[PDB]
Amino acid sequence: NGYTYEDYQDTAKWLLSHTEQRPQVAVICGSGLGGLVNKLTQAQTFDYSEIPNFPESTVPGHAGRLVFGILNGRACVMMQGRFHMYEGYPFWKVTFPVRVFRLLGVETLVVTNAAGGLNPNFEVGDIMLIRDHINLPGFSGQNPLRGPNEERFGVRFPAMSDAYDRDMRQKAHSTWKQMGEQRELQEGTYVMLGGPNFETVAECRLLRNLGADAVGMSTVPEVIVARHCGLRVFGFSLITNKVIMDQAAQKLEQFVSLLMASIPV
Amino acid sequence: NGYTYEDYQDTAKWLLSHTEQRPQVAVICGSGLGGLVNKLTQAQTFDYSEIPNFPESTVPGHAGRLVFGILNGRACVMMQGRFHMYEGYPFWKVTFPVRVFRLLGVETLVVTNAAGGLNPNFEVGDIMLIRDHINLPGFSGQNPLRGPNEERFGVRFPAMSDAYDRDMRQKAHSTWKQMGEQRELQEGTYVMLGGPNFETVAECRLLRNLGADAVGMSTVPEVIVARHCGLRVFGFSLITNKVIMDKQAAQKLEQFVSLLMASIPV
Amino acid sequence: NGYTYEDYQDTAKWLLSHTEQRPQVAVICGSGLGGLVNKLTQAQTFDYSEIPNFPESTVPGHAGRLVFGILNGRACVMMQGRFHMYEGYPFWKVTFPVRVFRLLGVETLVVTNAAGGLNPNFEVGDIMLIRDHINLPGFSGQNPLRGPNEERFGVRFPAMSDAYDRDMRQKAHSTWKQMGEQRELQEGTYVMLGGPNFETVAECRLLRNLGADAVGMSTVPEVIVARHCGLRVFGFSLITNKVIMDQAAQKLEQFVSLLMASIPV
Amino acid sequence: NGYTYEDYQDTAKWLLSHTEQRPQVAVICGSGLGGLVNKLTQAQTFDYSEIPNFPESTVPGHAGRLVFGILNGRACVMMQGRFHMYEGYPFWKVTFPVRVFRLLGVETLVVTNAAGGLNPNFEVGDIMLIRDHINLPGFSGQNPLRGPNEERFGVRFPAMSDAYDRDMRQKAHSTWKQMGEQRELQEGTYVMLGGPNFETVAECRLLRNLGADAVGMSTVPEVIVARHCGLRVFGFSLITNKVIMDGKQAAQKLEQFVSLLMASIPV
Amino acid sequence: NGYTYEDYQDTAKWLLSHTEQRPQVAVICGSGLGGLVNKLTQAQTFDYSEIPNFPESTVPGHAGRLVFGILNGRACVMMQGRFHMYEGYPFWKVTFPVRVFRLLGVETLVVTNAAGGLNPNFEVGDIMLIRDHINLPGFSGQNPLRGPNEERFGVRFPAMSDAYDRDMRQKAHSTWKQMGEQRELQEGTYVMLGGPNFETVAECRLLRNLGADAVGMSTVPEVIVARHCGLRVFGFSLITNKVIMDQAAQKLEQFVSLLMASIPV
Amino acid sequence: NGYTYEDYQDTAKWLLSHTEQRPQVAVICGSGLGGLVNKLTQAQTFDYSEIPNFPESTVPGHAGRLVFGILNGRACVMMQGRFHMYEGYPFWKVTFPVRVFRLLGVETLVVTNAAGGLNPNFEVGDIMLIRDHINLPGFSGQNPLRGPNEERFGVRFPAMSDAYDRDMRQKAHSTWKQMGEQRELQEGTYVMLGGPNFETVAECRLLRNLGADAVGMSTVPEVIVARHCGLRVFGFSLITNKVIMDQAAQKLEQFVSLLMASIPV
Ligand SMILES: C[C@@H](Cn1cnc2c(N)nc(N)nc21)OCP(=O)([O-])[O-]
Ligand SMILES: C[C@@H](Cn1cnc2c(N)nc(N)nc21)OCP(=O)([O-])[O-]
Ligand SMILES: C[C@@H](Cn1cnc2c(N)nc(N)nc21)OCP(=O)([O-])[O-]
Ligand SMILES: C[C@@H](Cn1cnc2c(N)nc(N)nc21)OCP(=O)([O-])[O-]
Ligand SMILES: C[C@@H](Cn1cnc2c(N)nc(N)nc21)OCP(=O)([O-])[O-]
Ligand SMILES: C[C@@H](Cn1cnc2c(N)nc(N)nc21)OCP(=O)([O-])[O-]
Ligand SMILES: [Ca+2]
Ligand SMILES: [Ca+2]
Ligand SMILES: [Ca+2]
Ligand SMILES: [Ca+2]
Ligand SMILES: [Ca+2]
Ligand SMILES: [Ca+2]
Repeated sequence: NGYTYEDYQDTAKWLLSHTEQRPQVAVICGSGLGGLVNKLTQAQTFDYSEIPNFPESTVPGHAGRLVFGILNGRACVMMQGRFHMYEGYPFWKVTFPVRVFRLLGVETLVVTNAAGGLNPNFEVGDIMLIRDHINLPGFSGQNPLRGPNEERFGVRFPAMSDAYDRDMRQKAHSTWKQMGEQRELQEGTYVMLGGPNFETVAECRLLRNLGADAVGMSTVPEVIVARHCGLRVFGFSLITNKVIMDQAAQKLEQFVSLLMASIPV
Repeated sequence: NGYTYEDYQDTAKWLLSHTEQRPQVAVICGSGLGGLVNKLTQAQTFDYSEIPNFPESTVPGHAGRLVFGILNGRACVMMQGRFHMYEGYPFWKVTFPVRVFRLLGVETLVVTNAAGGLNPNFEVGDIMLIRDHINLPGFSGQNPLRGPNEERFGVRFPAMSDAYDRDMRQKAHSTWKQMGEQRELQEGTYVMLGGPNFETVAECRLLRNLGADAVGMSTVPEVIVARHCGLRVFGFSLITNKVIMDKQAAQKLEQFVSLLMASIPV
Repeated sequence: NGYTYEDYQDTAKWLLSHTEQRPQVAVICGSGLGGLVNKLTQAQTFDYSEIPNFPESTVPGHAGRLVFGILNGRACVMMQGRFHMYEGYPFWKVTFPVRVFRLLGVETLVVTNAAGGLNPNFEVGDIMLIRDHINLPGFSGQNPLRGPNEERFGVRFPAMSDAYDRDMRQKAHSTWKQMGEQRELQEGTYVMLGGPNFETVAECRLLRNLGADAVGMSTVPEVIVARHCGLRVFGFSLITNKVIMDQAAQKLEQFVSLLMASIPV
Repeated sequence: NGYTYEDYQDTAKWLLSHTEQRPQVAVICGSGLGGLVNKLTQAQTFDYSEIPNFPESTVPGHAGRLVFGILNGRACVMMQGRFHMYEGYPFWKVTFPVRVFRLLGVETLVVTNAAGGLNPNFEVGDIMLIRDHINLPGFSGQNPLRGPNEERFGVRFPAMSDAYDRDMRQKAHSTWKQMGEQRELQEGTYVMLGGPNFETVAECRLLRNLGADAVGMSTVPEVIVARHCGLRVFGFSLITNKVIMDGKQAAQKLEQFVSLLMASIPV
Repeated sequence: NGYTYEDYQDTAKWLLSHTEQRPQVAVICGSGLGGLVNKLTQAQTFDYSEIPNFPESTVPGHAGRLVFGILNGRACVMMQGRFHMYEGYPFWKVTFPVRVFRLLGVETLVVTNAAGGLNPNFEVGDIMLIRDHINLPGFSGQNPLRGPNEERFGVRFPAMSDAYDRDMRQKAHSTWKQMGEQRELQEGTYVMLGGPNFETVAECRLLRNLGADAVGMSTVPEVIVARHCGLRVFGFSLITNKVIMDQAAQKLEQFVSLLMASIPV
Repeated sequence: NGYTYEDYQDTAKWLLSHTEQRPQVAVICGSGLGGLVNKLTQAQTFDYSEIPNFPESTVPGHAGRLVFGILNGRACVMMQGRFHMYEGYPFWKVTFPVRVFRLLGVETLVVTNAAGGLNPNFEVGDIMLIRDHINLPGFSGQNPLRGPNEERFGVRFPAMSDAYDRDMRQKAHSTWKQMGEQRELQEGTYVMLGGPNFETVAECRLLRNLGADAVGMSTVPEVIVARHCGLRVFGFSLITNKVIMDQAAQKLEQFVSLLMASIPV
C-alpha cells in the first residue's frame, strides 16, 4: 500500500471543501449500471482525474467521475467507473475511494456489478443479492489490507463472515416484493478472480463446486476495505451472461433507488 | 507488462529480416522434449540471448534457442528452452514469444510439456491430449494480459471456453490410430500452479477432486496469450510421473507431433 | 528473492561469532507460544533488529528476538515473534531465518502456530500435529523459492510429499500418551492463506472441502524452505478457535519440550 | 526514458482531437509571469490532470493548465504552471510537454523564468535575454535525453552551441527599442542548478566565476529537449533578486514584449 | 523522499517515551571523532538498528548508535557513526535523524567531520571552523529537500547564505583563545562531493579554485535539512590529510565540549 | 549496484572456460576506433549478448563484442563497442567488464576514446595521452563504486591521483617519436560529463577553466573501477573535433599496437 493515512485525509478535505453535500451512503456502479448517476438530484461532478490521489481510469476517454447528489431522499456519493485488478491497479489503489468515503462521513456502501451466473437457476438478466463472497486473490495474499495495519481505520484481523448486512438483505427482499416483480430476487455467494480472460469450462465447474453462484473481477476488495473501516455493506450482481458449463440494468437501478429508504440513520 | 507494441514489432522484423523462413506453426517444447528440434530440416537457429527483447534463460548452461525449419511438410518456428513463473519471470515475459509468433505470420501454436498424473487411470509414459485447463495463478490476478488491453492483438475480455481447438483434438485421436501404439491416447484437464516444489498429498487429492488430470507449472500462460491474439491452439502433456496420492515415451510424443503437422489446416 | 548466498552466510558467521552455542534444532514459536523461551536455560538473546539481514517485526512494541539456549537438555535456537505475508513481507524475507539455521548447523526445524479449526471434532485448546499442508499462495506462484534456484541450499524442484517427518509423528503420539488429558493429540492438514482478514463462511466451507483441518497465515513458507535445504521438520497448530461454518498454550510448551529428547542425533 | 514514442503520439492525438486550434508557438510561462494567458484570444483550456500522460502539479491548489489561443495574430499553446526537478519530477517528465508540442506542429518554443541575478550590473526588474546556458545537472548525467535515442525526435548527440536563436535575439532588441524602454535589455548566460534551496555565498561567487549571469532551477531541460526535436528557441529571465555575494511591475512589460515578439517569429 | 511526516513523528515519540532526557542540542560525530560520545555523563544509548525508521550502518562491526547525555550542563543527543551518499543511502535517509532531532525539541546542530585540506596553508591536525559550504551534489539536484515541500518543517526555498551561525563563529574563536593553543583556529569553505574515491590532482586544483578550503563526503546534506527546519548550526572539519595538489581528534573533542557553554538557550 | 561478487566470478569462469586465451591486457576501444579489432590475429569473438551478466548494447545493429586475440605479439581482450551513462546504463553496468577482466587475469587496461578538444592548441586528429581526469558525475555521487565496498576487489576509499601509469606515459612519448608524425603527442586532462548533447559555448569556456584539455562522455568510470581493483591504466583521446569556443584513427591504431610491447610482464 503506497498511501499514508494523511493522503486519505488530504483527499477527503479537498472534497469536503469543493462540495457542501455530506453523503451518508456511497455507491459503486458496476459496468453498465452506471446510469444510476442520472436520476440523482442536485448533481455535482468531479473527474477522478482531478481529485488528489485518486486512481485514474485506464480506457482513454472513458474516465470516471465522483458524483455527489440526492438519490431518493438520501445524500450520496457515487462512483461512475471503477478500477479492477486486471487493469493493472493494485488493490490499495482499487479500494482507495472506499476509505475516502469513510472519512467523508459515509456510513453505508452499496456495491453493484455485472457478473457471470455459475448457478444454473440464474437466467441472463436476473439480479442476485450478495450474501457472501469468496476472495480467491486473497488466498494468495493479494489483499488491500496487506501491509502494517492502520488502527485509525480498523483492526488487524477484521472479521469478514458478516460482511454483507443481514438487515439490508431482508429489506432488500421486502422492497423487491412491493415492486411487484414477477421474477424472484436471487441470492448468492460472489466469487472474485483476476481476469481479464473469461473462464474455461473446467474452471466454471470448479468454481461452482467451490460454492460460487456468480463470478466477477471486482467488488470483493472494496467490501473488505469497507468492512475494515466499519462501513455497513450490501450490494448486487446483475447476471449478464451465464457461464458455459460444458438491458435489465434499469430494474437494478430503480431497485437501488427505492432501497435508499431502507438504509438506517 | 513492460513491452510496448513496437517492442514486439521490432522483434518480429529483426527475425523476418534475419531468416528466409516464414513459419505458420509454432511449437513450444516441454521439458525433455526439445528433441523435436532435431527432425526439423532446412533448420536455422537463433539463441534467445541474441534476439531483440527476448527473455534470456536462467538455468546456467542451457542457452535457450529459437529454431526455424520444416517439420513434416510445415514451416515451423520452435522454442527449445521455456520460461516459467517459478524462475522469476513475470507472465508478460514468459509469453512474449507467443505474440512475436503471431506477428511473424504464425497461425497455430502447439504446446507440449511434462506433467504429473492426477487421473487414477493414467500411467507413466502416457500422452495426454489437453482438452482444457485450470489457471490457478490466474485466479489471483497473475495473468499475462493484466494491464490495459492492446487492441492490435486481441480483445479486452478473451474467451477461454474453446481454447483447445476442437478439430485438432479429433485429428489427434484419429492420427493416434496410425501410431500403432497399444495404449490409448489419453485426454484431460491440465491444471497449472506456480511451483517449483512438487505437491503434497493433500494438494494432489485436492487437485484431483477439482477435476484436474495433470499438473504442471507452465503452458497455460502461453495458451491464454495465443487465444487472445487469435492463434489456433492444441497440445499435449507427457505423464512422466504419477503424483503421490496417499523417456521411452518422449520419442513417441515427438513422432506423434510430427505426424500431426500434416493435419493442421491450410 | 532478494538475498544472495553470501548474505545468509554473513548472517550465520555473525551469529556464530556472537555466541559459542551450537544449536541442533530450531523452534519457531507461534502466536502466544512466545513463552517457550522461558524454561530454556543458559539463554543468550539477540534482537532481530541488530542481526544482519534479518527482517524486523512490524507490530510496534512487539520487538522480536532470536533466543539460543538449552531446552530439556538440548541445544536449540528459537524465534520469539515471527514474520507473516499479511504484514507486507515477501516470503524470501519471512523464511530468511530458516536458511540461516541450516547454515548454523541446525538439523531439525520445529514449527508452531495458532490456527483456526475447520475439523468439526476439534475443540478450542486442541493441539493438532501437522500431518500435511495446503499452500494456497503457492498455487498462484507466491513462493519463497521463486527465482533462480540456489543449488548450495537445495534442488530446483524439491519434493513436499514427506515434509512432516513420519518418525516424529509416531514419536509425537507415543509421547503424548504419557501426559494424560481427557483430549487426545489431534492430527491433520494445515491450509495457509494470505490474510489478514478472517474467513467468510463460504470460504470456511470451501477450505473444509479442500481437506483442510486448520487455517492460518504462516508456517507453510518456512516448511517449504526447510525441506528445500534438507532440514527435518515437524510442527503443531494450537486450535485457538473454531471456524464458523454457517489455558492450553503452556501444554504445547511442555509438550514441545518433552519431544526434544525424542529428536534424533 | 519512462515514455515510449507512442505515449507522446497518444497525448498529441488526444489534444489535436479536443481542439481545432493548431499552435505554431508554445510558451512556457515562468514564475508569476502567467498573466500572459489573458491577452490570448479564443482561448481553450485543459487542466494538466485531464490530459493523458501529462505530469500533474505537486503544489496543492496550483492545478496547472495548457491553454491554446491566439496571442497577437499567432496560434500559441501555453503552459500555465510548470514542473521542476526540485519538486521530484525526473527530467523526462519535466520536458514531456515539449515533445508533445513538437507533435502538435509547434515550431518555436518561448521560455521565460524568474532568476537570481549574478551579474553585478543587473538590478531587480531587469529582463535578461538568454544567449546561452550552463546545464550543471547535465554535467552529472541528469538529462532529459538520457536513454536510447528516439530518431523520430532527433539525433543521438544534438548540438547545444546555437540553442538560442540569434535572429530572435536581434528581433528582441529591435522590439524592445520600439517599446520605448529606457533600461537596456540585458543578455547573458543562465545557469541551472537543482534546488530547492537558494545558494550559499561561496556558491554564488563560484557560479559567477563559471561565467553565469543569472541562476534558476528550470528552463534548461526544456531547451535541450526542444533543440533535439528541432524547435527554434528564444527565452529570457526576469531578474527578481540580486544574489548575496559577501516584481509584478516588470510584468505587463514582459507580457507586451512577448506579445510583440510573436510577429517577429518566422513562418 | 521515502518518509512521510508521521514517520518522523513515530520515531520522535518512540525516542521520547524511551528516555526522559529532552536534549536541546545535537551533535554529529565524523570519522574518528566518536570518542566525544563518552565525556557524556548520564549516557543513555540506543543502537540505530533498534530505532524505528532509522537507517542502519553499513560497515560490518560498526553498528552506530544514538547517545543522550550531558556534555557541559548541556543536554544533548549525539550520533556515533553517520550515514553517507557513497555508502548507497539517498540523502533523505542520510538526513533523517536531523528532522527527528528537531521534533525531539533540539534547537542547535553541531556537525563535525574529517576532511582533506585544499587550502595549502592548512596543516594536518588543524581544526577548521566551517564558515560556508559548496554543495556539488546539490548542483545537479541530489538534495534531501527534493520532492514536495512539507510545510510543517520549513519553506519551499530555504536560504542557505547564513547557514553557519555567525555568533557561534565568534564565540568559537574566542573560546579557542582561552584554551591556549599553539596553532591558529582555521576557518573556511567546506565542499562536499560524492566519493568514495579520493580526488585526482586536476580535481583538487579545480576544487581549490571553486574557493573550497576542505573537501569531504558529508555534512552538507545535514546542514541543509537543519536549516530548512530551523536549527542553528555550526561545525568543524578536522584536517586529517592534505590533498595531492601536484591525533588532534581529542583536541577537537575538548573544543566542542567547551563550546557547549556558548550555545544559546 | 545490482551485481554481487559472484556474478563477476560467474562471468569470468564462463569466459575462461570458453576460450583458452589468457590475456594480460584489456583494451577498450572508443566509439569510432573499433578498427583495432581487425589487426588482431587468432581472434575469438563473443557477442556481449551471449556473455552471462554482460550489459547488452542499445544501438540496434551494433551488436557489441568481446574479442580475444594477439595484437603485437601480446594476448589482448578487446571491447568493440562500449557502454555509456547517456544510453541509460548505471555506472555499475558500464564498468562491469572491467572487474571481469581483473578476474580473467588482466593486469593492464588501455582505455581509448574519441573526445572534443578544449585546449586551443589541439588540432583535429591529435592524439592526447590522458595524464589525469575530472569526474563531474562523481562530484554528485554518480560513481561506479557507490554502495557497500567489496573488499575482495579493493579498498573503501581508493586513491585516484596516480590513476594513469607514470611509466606508461613516458613510454608513450618515446614510441611517438618513432612514428615520425608531423604533430607531437599531446598530453592532458580528460573531463567527463554525462551527455548526450554536446557542449554550449559557456560550458566549453567553463570546462576549459576547470583545467580540462578534452571533453568526453566515458572512460572515467572504467578507470576508477580499474584502479580500485588494482589494474594498471593508460589511455588516449583522439581529438576528433575542436569544441566551439565562442584517417587519424589508423594512426591511433598503430600507436596502441606499438605500445603492446611496452606493457609490463
Ligand atoms: C467483466 C465484468 C465481470 N464479468 C461479467 N461477466 C463475467 C464472466 N463470465 N466471468 C468473469 N470472471 N467476470 C465476468 O466486470 C463487470 P464489473 O465491472 O461490474 O465487475
Ligand atoms: C517440472 C515440469 C512439470 N511437472 C512434471 N511433473 C510435475 C508434478 N508432479 N507436479 C508439478 N507441479 N509440475 C510437474 O515442467 C515441465 P515443463 O517445463 O514442460 O512444463
Ligand atoms: C492469526 C493467527 C492465525 N489464525 C488463527 N485463527 C485463524 C482463523 N480463523 N483464520 C485465519 N485465516 N488465520 C487464523 O496467526 C497465528 P500465528 O502467527 O501463530 O500463525
Ligand atoms: C525559484 C525560482 C528561480 N529563482 C529565482 N531566484 C533564484 C535564486 N537566487 N537562486 C535559484 N537557485 N533560483 C532562483 O524559479 C522560478 P521559475 O520557476 O520561473 O524558474
Ligand atoms: C572520507 C572522510 C572525508 N575525507 C577525509 N579526507 C578526504 C579527502 N582527501 N577527500 C575526500 N573527498 N574526502 C575526504 O569522511 C569523514 P566524515 O565521515 O567525517 O565526513
Ligand atoms: C560522443 C563521443 C565523445 N565526444 C566526442 N566529441 C565530444 C564533444 N565535443 N563533447 C562531448 N561531451 N563528448 C564528445 O563518444 C566517444 P567515446 O565513446 O569513445 O567516448
Ligand atoms: Ca490525477
Ligand atoms: Ca539479449
Ligand atoms: Ca536491522
Ligand atoms: Ca492525470
Ligand atoms: Ca532497524
Ligand atoms: Ca544477454
